[PDB]
Amino acid sequence: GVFTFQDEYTSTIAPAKLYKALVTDADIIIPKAVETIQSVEIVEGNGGPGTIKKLTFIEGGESKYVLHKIEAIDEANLGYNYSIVGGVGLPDTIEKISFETKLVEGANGGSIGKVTIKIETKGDAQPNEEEGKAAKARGDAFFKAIESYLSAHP
Ligand SMILES: O=C(Nc1ccccc1)Nc1ccccc1
Ligand SMILES: O=C(Nc1ccccc1)Nc1ccccc1
Ligand SMILES: O=C(Nc1ccccc1)Nc1ccccc1
Ligand SMILES: O=C(Nc1ccccc1)Nc1ccccc1
Ligand code: NA
Ligand code: NA
Repeated sequence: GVFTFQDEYTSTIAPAKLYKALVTDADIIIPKAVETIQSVEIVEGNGGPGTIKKLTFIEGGESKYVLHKIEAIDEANLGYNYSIVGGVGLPDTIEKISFETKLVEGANGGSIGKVTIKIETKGDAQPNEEEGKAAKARGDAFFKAIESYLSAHP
């Protein structure tokens, strides 16, 4: 069975610019903007659906990574769907996790990043409350880091 979550992230950057930083130019901007992320490798595909990116980052002294597979990409509508097909975002505890994301206009010309998360867990375990909280904080940090970078580097 499926566990579904909906979260919202806010940025002062305009949706079309954010989208371009986090999708179109992600493999350049993410590592430059986010001090905790060291690299983005494209391992498969051509930036469309099917594309797999490897993001490597630091957390707790540890170098970790995640594999991001692009599920759908609707640039016209500022949409981008992905799943974690490996690394540390797909632990032994999680069978499948995907994200459906949309960037929409927020307050004062900024953005709201709308994220729908679907999770399937291994065994009868529900998604880990603690790790969900940690993941939201990491998400916030990330979007904020992107925002600081793009505020200074338009
Ligand atoms: O790549 C990421 N996001 C994104 C957002 C909008 C459009 C396309 C992609 N996010 C990401 C967030 C945290 C860790 C790793 C990746
Ligand atoms: O924080 C996130 N923001 C975001 C960015 C672009 C488009 C939509 C949302 N996503 C996120 C979700 C889960 C884990 C990590 C990052
Ligand atoms: O575990 C979660 N996210 C994650 C994303 C990328 C890498 C590592 C972890 N999210 C989560 C979302 C809702 C409830 C609980 C957890
Ligand atoms: O880990 C962080 N971002 C990230 C990058 C790729 C995949 C998942 C998350 N940020 C971070 C935030 C606070 C403390 C440590 C790291
Ligand atoms: Na970096
Ligand atoms: Na389960």
